[PDB]
Amino acid sequence: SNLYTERVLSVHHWNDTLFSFKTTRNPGLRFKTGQFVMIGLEVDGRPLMRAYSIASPNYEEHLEFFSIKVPDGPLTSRLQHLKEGDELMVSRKPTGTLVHDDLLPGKHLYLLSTGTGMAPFLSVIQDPETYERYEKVILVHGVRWVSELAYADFITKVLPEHEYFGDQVKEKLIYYPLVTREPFRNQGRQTDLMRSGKLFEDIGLPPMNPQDDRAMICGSPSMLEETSAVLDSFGLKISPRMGEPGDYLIERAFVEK
Ligand SMILES: Cc1cc2nc3c(=O)[nH]c(=O)nc-3n(C[C@H](O)[C@H](O)[C@H](O)COP(=O)(O)OP(=O)(O)OC[C@H]3O[C@@H](n4cnc5c(N)ncnc54)[C@H](O)[C@@H]3O)c2cc1C
Repeated sequence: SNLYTERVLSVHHWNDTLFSFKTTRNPGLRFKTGQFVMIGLEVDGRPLMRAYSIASPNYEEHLEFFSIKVPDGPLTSRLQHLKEGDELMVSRKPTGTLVHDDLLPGKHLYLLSTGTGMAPFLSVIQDPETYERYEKVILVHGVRWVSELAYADFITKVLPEHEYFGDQVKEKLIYYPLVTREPFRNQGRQTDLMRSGKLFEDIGLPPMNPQDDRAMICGSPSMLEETSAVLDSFGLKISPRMGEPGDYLIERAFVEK
């Protein structure tokens, strides 16, 4: 059918509610950094499909997904059991609002995420175009528990040594993990820390302004609303719709069903 059937190459569990996996990628699946695609499994005679951000670089011939594990979630109660060699259905045309083209030129790119909302941003931080367009890239990953800080080693130790753009990562990428419920070097919610100015002080950058700062926001619908309001308070204006460049972009990491 119009769905690709890919094969699982590797799986890694981060904790009780998070895991990632890599699959083969059909050469016909083209995507812009930041986009999502429908993926799923055949259940009771029908594909059980859900939107997933593509977490792998768009120039590499494989796909990677960073996923939640919902106890009785229709798709993830099954997806959590993926093993090497298993089949995964993937749709043909990715889409989404978190693309480079919809941000006006600027100096800093803030990637504001909570939970699995960091997924599209994993693609962004591995995209040479990101470093071509910005002086600084700030990946904020807000979670509740330290164990939810998936990809910590990749972001802080592996990516900076990248053979082709590791030096750009060292010079430009700032990683600001945040944890609310356990002791952690950076405590709190990113929205609160931005409103007080503490987030910027911690990372060594000036407060945001509409001329220099751009952002992509990915988290729960409530998180998007609250974070959008914070950026609006600094004078930034959201892209009004896909295709119309603005100061920041937003996309729901999931929906409360
Ligand atoms: C544009 C878009 C991109 C998405 N990208 C991803 C992604 O990269 N990774 C991913 O894991 N999910 C992502 N999601 C959510 C995903 O589509 C499914 O909701 C997820 O795979 C759970 O399916 P389910 O069938 O198990 O549970 P569902 O019935 O879908 O959802 C059950 C409940 O789980 C919670 N839930 C679902 N997904 C999440 C989540 N990711 N984090 C926290 N709580 C959640 C909610 O309380 C929800 O009501 C995305 C959603 C959208 C709209």
